[PDB]
Amino acid sequence: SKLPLLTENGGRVNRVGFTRIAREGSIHKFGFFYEFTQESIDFDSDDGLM
Amino acid sequence: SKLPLLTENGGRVNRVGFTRIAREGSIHKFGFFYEFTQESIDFDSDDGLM
Repeated sequence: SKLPLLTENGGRVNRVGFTRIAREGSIHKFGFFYEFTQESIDFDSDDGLM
Repeated sequence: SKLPLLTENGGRVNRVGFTRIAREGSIHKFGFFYEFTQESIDFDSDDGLM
């Protein structure tokens, strides 16, 4: 039913159009830490704990 | 739920810790013996019993 058919003498019969689509992404930040005291590393039995 | 996330100013946000474990083992002592006489060696049928 929807085939583009052209007459012997044709003008302005079939037109087409186009579109475009956009996509996106984002960024985030993470982190964590830990704490200690000098006495802990100084009096500990195991050297090289850090 | 428990992911570490950061804002621009991150103060005292995520903290962690650590642990260690110890193992052990010991030793023991075993032994047994036997005894004989001189006649049992001198008068026996075959030499090389020892």
